Amino acid sequence: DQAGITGTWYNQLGSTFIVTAGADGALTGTYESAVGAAESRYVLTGRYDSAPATDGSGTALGWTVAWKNNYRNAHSATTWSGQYVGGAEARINTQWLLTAGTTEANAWKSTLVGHDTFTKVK
Amino acid sequence: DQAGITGTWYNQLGSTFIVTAGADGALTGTYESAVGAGADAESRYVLTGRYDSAPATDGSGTALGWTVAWKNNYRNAHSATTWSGQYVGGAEARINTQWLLTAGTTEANAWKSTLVGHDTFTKVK
Amino acid sequence: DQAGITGTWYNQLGSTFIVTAGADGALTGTYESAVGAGAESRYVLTGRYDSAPATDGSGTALGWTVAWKNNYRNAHSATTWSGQYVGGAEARINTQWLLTAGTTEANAWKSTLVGHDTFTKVK
Amino acid sequence: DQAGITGTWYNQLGSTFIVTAGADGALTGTYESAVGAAESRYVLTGRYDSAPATDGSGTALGWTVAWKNNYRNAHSATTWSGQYVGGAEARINTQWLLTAGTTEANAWKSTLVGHDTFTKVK
Repeated sequence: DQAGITGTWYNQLGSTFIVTAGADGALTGTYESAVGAAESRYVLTGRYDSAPATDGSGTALGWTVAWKNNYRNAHSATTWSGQYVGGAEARINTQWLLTAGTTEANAWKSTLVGHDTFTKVK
Repeated sequence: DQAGITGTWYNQLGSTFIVTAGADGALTGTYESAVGAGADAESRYVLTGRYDSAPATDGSGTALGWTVAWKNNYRNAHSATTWSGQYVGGAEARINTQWLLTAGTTEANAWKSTLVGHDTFTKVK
Repeated sequence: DQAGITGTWYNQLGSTFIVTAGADGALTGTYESAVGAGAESRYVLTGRYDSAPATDGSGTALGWTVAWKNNYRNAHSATTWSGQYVGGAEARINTQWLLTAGTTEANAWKSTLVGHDTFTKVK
Repeated sequence: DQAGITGTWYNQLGSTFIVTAGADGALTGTYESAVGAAESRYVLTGRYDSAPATDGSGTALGWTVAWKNNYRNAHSATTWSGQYVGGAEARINTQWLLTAGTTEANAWKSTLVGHDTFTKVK
């Protein structure tokens, strides 16, 4: 939910994700990757279920980073798709797709798939 | 490209994606799914995303992604899809994507939370 | 679906998949990729399929693996295709695939490509 | 490695994977899922890189389970794609695709994606 999601998250790679959850279901913030790629911060936008189920289910959400800022351009974008799980050890459990710009001939090897787990602690 | 991406796109399922590409790399718009929204404004959902606003010029595609949370003022599927892919320009422009759709689940069902697919968007139905 | 699956398939890249489906649910054969991986370009495949699918019009679930090592080449990687066989006049195998390359722990985050191949019985 | 892979492996769900790696790069064995499931055991076949890199890289591998045996049929197949990393705390790190049989109308929601981590310790 909104209060649970807003703030700073860290994944298993040491990347930092800072996000504000809007009451309208918006996600806005900045992503700092510990791997690949002000110089190493990138805009992110996304959406989340602002009215989740109240049976203990997680909160569905996703966001995108385009790996271009004012300094740098990796001609790629990542989307994270997952769910926020609240409680003392709150997590965002994600699967991600990273697509690099390619010619048609190389499109078959355009997309990386992975999983990040974000916690509020390092 | 910004000029190439802005507009109305249709996928192989018959879903409609309307997007504005900002000079800053923002994607904003609405998504109407032909499937899974109780139909086989009702079926319209906010989307937001990002794209490479300075793509390569060698005929490489333009990397982008966007998200839809499947909640509007009518319905809630307690789920979110993210599309990751590339825009390819030309007479027959395409956005080729792979998508992940995560449903809210208990920790028990988390292993079966996430669908994976692929959508191809064109400017004609 | 055993009769349907057994034979030679081609995907949108021009790759060739020859497979025998066993009555036990085994898939065995050889894969030739038109892309990457440089008989020099044939690789062993093994997999499984549902040998008693639903009769209700649903496809037949199946998957197979190729390790990209033969007697001539080694790309230090393996692809798995997960999908369903759809029968009839224009029979198809609709797949999604994961390709993992061997990596150091440092580079594991970029170890895995994901894609989709459609196989038809004609080029 | 052949000796490194061969044996019994356990994932974070508590599923059990027993596998023999052949000298020819073959993987053969049985899989028991703790979730969704002799009754609860299923044939698996796969391949692995039998001459991996000598640079500290993991060993690429994959395998399939069709969720039919003598007792049960979930009309689906899972493929695991990943790598074996040897040493004191040996792991098989995978991502997986589970396709269910569907009608053409429901093909869009045919395939689940996940990640399992296998260790030799229960």
